[PDB]
Amino acid sequence: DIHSHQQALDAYENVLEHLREKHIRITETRKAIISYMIQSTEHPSADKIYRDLQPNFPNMSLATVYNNLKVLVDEGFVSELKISNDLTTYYDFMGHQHVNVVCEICGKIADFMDVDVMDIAKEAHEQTGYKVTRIPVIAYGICPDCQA
Amino acid sequence: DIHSHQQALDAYENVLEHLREKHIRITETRKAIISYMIQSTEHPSADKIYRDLQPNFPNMSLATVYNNLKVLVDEGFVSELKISNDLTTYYDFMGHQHVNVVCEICGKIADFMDVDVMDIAKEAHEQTGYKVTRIPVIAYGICPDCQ
Ligand code: NI
Ligand code: NI
Ligand SMILES: [Zn+2]
Ligand SMILES: [Zn+2]
Repeated sequence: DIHSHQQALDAYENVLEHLREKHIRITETRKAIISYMIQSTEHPSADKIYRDLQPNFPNMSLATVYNNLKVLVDEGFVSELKISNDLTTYYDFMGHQHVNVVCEICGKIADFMDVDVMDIAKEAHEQTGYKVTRIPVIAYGICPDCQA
Repeated sequence: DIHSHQQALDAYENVLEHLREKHIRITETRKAIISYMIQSTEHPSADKIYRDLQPNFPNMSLATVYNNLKVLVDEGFVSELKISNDLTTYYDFMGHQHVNVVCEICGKIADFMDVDVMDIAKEAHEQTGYKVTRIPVIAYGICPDCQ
């Protein structure tokens, strides 16, 4: 659903804002899972997430990973999927972000909600083998007032 | 479909590269039509393109617009569409582009084929009303050799 935070926000800061708005608890474990999911090449299984994060989180169980994933799914920031003939569920961080457009004439700035930059990081990794670290984006255009 | 021209190219630059590789002529009018199609915010008819471009092209007829659109359709950069209760053809630009990824450690550059930046432009227009002119995109990451 289309909305604004009156500023650009990356996927990570976006989720945290949305959760705070909904008065949802945000632990360090939850932040770590969110950050891992965002930065992830693949669509990791819960076990993958767990195995990669456990060493830095002593009180973490697999149950903790699944429980957090359920909340992120229910709040619409990750999606669950299965592939054919495979019993494991795979998780995909698909949370949106907010990016700026600048008027090339009057320099006025507006923001918009984006879900496509994620698919670019994936297309890049698939074709090139790079582990994608960041894809910083800003759009340029002509604001409605300058179109008139 | 996935391929490289060994350089980043935007949607416009990409179409010209593709046409060149097939030794297809590229006139000023063909360039103007490619650009128009890329920057259109609604699916234009041939007459819309014609009426908008003709003042800069005394050479141009409606035929020239249709002929150029046909070439662009045949080369995979535009598609035709029909709507209910209208006999007129409308056109959609569907060409991809090529963007770089830069390795943060060693600086090696590779490129990949992209179709999503155009969707970003569309979302920006729909939500904000701005006419999008450009979205410079460069990806950064860790190249296979460095990892
Ligand atoms: Ni948001
Ligand atoms: Ni190409
Ligand atoms: Zn302006
Ligand atoms: Zn490298």
